[PDB]
Amino acid sequence: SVKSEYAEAAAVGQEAVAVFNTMKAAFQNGDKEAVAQYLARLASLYTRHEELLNRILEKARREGNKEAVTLMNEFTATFQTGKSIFNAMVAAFKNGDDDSFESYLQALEKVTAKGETLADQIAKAL
Ligand SMILES: Oc1ccc2c(c1)OCO2
Repeated sequence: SVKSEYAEAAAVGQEAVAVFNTMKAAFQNGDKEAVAQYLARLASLYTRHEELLNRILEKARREGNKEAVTLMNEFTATFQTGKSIFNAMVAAFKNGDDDSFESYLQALEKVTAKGETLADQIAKAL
């Protein structure tokens, strides 16, 4: 069902949170080789999450689940903010700009946390 597909999408999201937190520790410790690998892994996870989310929104639309569509439109917009900040973080890493990396890292944490009440709201609406 779309609800089990959203639970699968939620788990992939949690996997990104887990990897993100081990990447943050690695960054703080200066282990740039680990950071590079974690950033690649996070890219894959975010790409996968985004794909699952679009499939869930499209299905909600085909099902005429207006409330779910509203919430998913808001959530996917927030997800794109996160993606843009993530890509800026990756660029800051490439450039060796640790001050920008620190900034972007904090911002991505705030975007992800704020989206969680909505994320929980979607689970109930599908
Ligand atoms: O990759 C993400 C970017 C922004 C988010 C998110 C995941 O869940 C809540 O908001």
